[PDB]
Amino acid sequence: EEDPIFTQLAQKMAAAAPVDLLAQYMQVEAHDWHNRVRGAILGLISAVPKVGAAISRLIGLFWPANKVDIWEALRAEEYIRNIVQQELFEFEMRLLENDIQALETTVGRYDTAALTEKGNFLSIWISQADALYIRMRNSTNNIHLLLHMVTVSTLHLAALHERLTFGEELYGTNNSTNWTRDLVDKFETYTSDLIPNVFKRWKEWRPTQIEISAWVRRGSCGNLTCRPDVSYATVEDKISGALFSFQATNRNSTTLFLEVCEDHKTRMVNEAIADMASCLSPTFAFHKLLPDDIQTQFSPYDRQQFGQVFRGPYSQDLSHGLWTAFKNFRSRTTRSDQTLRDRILEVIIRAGHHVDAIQFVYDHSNPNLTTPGTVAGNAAGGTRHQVDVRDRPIQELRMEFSQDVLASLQLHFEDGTSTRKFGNELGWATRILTCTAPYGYRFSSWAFREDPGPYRTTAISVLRFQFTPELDMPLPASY
Amino acid sequence: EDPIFTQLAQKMAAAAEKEEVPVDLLAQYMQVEAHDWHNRVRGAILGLISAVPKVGAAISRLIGLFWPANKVDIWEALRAEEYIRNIVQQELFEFEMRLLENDIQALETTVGRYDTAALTEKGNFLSIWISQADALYIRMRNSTNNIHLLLHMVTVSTLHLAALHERLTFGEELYGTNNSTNWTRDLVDKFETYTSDLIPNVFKRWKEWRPTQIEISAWVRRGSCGNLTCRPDVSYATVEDKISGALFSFQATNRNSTTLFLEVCEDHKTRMVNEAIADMASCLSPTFAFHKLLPDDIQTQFSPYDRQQFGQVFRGPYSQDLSHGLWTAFKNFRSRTTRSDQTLRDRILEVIIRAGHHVDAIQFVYDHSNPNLTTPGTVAGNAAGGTRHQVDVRDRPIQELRMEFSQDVLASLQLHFEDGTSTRKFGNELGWATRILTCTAPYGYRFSSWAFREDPGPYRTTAISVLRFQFTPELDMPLPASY
Repeated sequence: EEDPIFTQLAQKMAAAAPVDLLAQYMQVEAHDWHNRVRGAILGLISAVPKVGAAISRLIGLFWPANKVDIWEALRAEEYIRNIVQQELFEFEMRLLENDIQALETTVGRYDTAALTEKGNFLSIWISQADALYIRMRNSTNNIHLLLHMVTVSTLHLAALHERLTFGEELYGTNNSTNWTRDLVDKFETYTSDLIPNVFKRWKEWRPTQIEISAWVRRGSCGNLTCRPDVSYATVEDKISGALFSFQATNRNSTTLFLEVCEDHKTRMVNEAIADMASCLSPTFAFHKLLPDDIQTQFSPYDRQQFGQVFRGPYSQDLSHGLWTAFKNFRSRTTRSDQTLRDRILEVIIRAGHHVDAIQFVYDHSNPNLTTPGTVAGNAAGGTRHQVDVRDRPIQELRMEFSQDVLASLQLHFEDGTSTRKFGNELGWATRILTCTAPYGYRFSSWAFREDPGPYRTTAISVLRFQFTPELDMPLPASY
Repeated sequence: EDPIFTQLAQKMAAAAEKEEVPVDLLAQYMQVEAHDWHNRVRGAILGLISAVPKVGAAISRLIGLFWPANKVDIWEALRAEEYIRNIVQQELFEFEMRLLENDIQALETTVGRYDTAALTEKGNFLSIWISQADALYIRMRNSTNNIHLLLHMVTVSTLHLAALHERLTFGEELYGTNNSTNWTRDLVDKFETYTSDLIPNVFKRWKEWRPTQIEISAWVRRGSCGNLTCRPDVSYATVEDKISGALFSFQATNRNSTTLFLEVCEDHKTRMVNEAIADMASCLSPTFAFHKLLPDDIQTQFSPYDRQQFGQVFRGPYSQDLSHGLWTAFKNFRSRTTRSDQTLRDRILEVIIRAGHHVDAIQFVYDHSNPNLTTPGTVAGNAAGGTRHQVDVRDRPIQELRMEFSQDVLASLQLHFEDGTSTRKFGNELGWATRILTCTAPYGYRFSSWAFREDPGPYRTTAISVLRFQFTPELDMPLPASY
C-alpha cells in the first residue's frame, strides 16, 4: 500500500512530459521543519484581519493531524547531522518536556477560547515561551538547541504580534505603545543578542571537533632493504565523520601536510556554518512582524554572523580521500569577486572542451545598469554563454573536474529547470560536485584559483561560493 | 612537489594538442597508486614467468616491488588498499601483525640473504625461505582474526610459491642433483592447498561474518490524543553497516507496522554485502595468477581459482530510491532487479544503448563458441525507442559505467574504458541529473553480465529503474607500465 503522493508525482511528471517533481517533493520534505516555521511567520503577515486566524494556521503547520509534529520534524532536518549532536538536545528536551507540554496546552486553550478569555491565555503563552527560551539559552548544551530556539522564539513573537495586532479586540484598552515596545524589545533580544551570541559560541565549538594529526616514522636499514622516512597527516571531522589521509615517502616532516589539512578543516567549517546559518534563517523573517512604519529602524539579521556564508572550496585535489604522494594541493581560492552588490542578474560562461571563463554580473544602484564581476579564466577562449538569471534564482551549481581543472558548469534554478552543461560535451568527468544554496540563502558572490590548463591557457582549478540571506524566498504551495 | 605531478601535467598538455577527448593521466596514475599493493603482488607473480630463465633475476624483481628504496613496503602498501575499509577491521590485523612481526622479520632476513648470496649458498637460504613462509601462513590461518589477515595471506602465499617456483626452475644449478619430480609435486601441493582449500575456506568464513556487521532495526511510536492535537502513529526502520558506516533511515506517519520497511532494508543489506564481497574478491584476485607458475604441461589439470567463491561478484543494485538517505514517507521502493541477463557467456563484445531524453534500452552482446558469431543478451527496456548506439568493446574492456537517474528512471549511461578513453554520455544530453552513480569493475575482474528492473517512465514507454552488474575474474589483465 504506497503513499498516494508518490503515485500523484509519477502521474504529474507524465502529464508535464521537464522537472523531476518526485525529487523536488522529497527535497521540500527534507526541509519540512524549516518550511513550517517560515509558513507560520508568513501566515502572521498575510492572514485575514481576524483574531486567532493566523495562530490557527500556525497550530495546523506545527501540530498537524496526519504528519509529524514541529519537534520531531526538527529531528529530520537535512543539515542536523553536520551541525549539532542529536543525543545532547535529546537529553535537554527530556528535561523541557513538561514545560513544552504546558506551553502547547496554553496555545490550544487560546485557540479554543472565547474572545473574552483569549487575552488571559495569550499573556500566559508569552510568559511560558519567554521562560522556556531562557532555559534553553542557559542550558550547558544551548548550542545544540539552536533550532529549538528558532521554534520557541517563533512561538514567542507570534503571541507578541497577535497581542499588538488584536490588542484592542483582546483587552479593549489602547495600550498599542506598550504592545509595540514589547514586540520590538523581544525582536531585538532574539535577532541582535541571543541568536547571534549563541551562534558565535556554536561557531567556536564546531571546529574543535575537527582534529588534525601529523607524525613521522624514521627510515630503518636492517636485513633486506633500507626503508625510507614516511611523513603522515590526517584531518577527521568527529561530527560528519569525513576523513582525509596524506602520506609521503623520502620526507621527514610533521608540517608538510598542515596547510592542506587546515584548508580541509576551513572547507568542513564553511559547510557546517552555511548549514547552521540556513537553519537560523527563519528568524530573519521576524523583522516582517514589526509594523511597516518602524521596519526601516531595525536590521532583519546580524550581518557579521549571517550576512556571508560559504560552500566549498571545490577542486579535483579536495575530492581525493587518501594520498600516497605529496602534490602542490589546490585546496583553497586565491582570488575573491566583489561583495558590495549581493544580487546576480547574469552568469557569463566561456566553454570549449573545459570551462574557459566565468563572470558573475550583479545589479547596480541604477536598476537599468549592471555591475560586471571579476573575469575568472581566459576571456578570449571557447564560446560565450550569457545565462540571464533575472526571475530565475540559482538553487544549485554542478562542477565537473578533469585534468586537475574545471571541465564543465551547469546551473539548477529555483523552479527546478536547468541550463545545458557548458564544457566537457563528449569527455569523462573525473569528479562531479554539486554546490547547493543553503536553504533561505541566495548566491551573493564567489572566489576561485586560476592555473595553466592542458590547452596552455588560464583555467579555473578551485571554486568557492558565497551566499547572503534571501528575505523574499517563496515557500512550496502546501506551505 | 613529487616530480610525477609535473610530468603527468606536461603529458596531458602534449596529448591536448592532438586528441579531441584526451585522458585524465593524473587521475589514472592516482587510481593505480590506490591499488599499489595489488599491482606489486601481480607484478611479482608475472615477473617469475615474464623473465628469461636466470637464477635470482625474478626474485630480485619481486624484492624491488615488495621492499623498494623510494616507496612504502608491501605490508604498509596493503594498509592503503582502496577497498580495505569496507571488508576488514584494521585494528584486528594490526593486533595480529604485532605477534607475527619477528617471524616476518626472520623471513625478510632470509629473502635478503638469498638475493645477495653466491650460487653455492643460495640453495640453503631458499629451503629456509620455504619452511619460514609455510610456518608464517599457518600462524595467519590458525589466527583468531584470520578473516582480517586475508590480504596478508595473499602476500605470504605469493612469497611461499615464488620460492617453490624458483627451486623447480633453477633447482639443478642450486643443489646440483636433479629432483624435478619432487620440486614439481611440492609446487603443485602448495598451489592446491592455497587456491583450492585455505583461501576459499577463510573467504567463506569472512563472507559469513561481513553481513552480521549490518544491523536492521524496526520500531513504532503509537499515536496520542492530548491537549491541542491527536498525534498520529509513526513507523520507523534503519539499516546501518558498522564497517563502512553507511546508514539509511525510513519513517511513515499514519502506519502501525514493524514489517513495512523490512524488504527495502533487506535490499540495502544485500547491496552493501554485494559491494563488500566484490571488494574482497578483487583483493584475493592476484592469487588467481598462481596457476601461471605451474609448468605449461600440467596447467590444464588445475582450476586457476574456486569458481563458486570467485566466479561471480556483483556491484549495485543502483536506483534513484537506493541513493536517498532519509525517507519521511512509504514508497513502492525500487531496491532490487527483477530480471537477470544470461551468464553462460562471460565475455562482452558489444554494448547497445538506445537513448533519447532518458535511456530507452540496454543490450550486452557476448562471445560465442564460434568466434565469428555473437550471443545477443536480453534487451532491457524499449527496443524501438530513442537513437541506437552500438559500442564495440572488442579491444577496449569496460573499467567503469556512469548512470544518471532522473524522474525515478535511468536518464543516461556512459562507458569508461581500461585505457582511460570513454564514450559520449548517451541520454540526458541537456537535462539535470537528480542522482549520478559510478559502477567501477572490481580490480582484477571484468564485466561478465547484468540484471535490471523495468518501470514505465514519464514518456509512457518502458524505462530502466534498477541496474545491478555482475563480474568474473580477468586472468589476462595487463599491469600499468610502472609494474
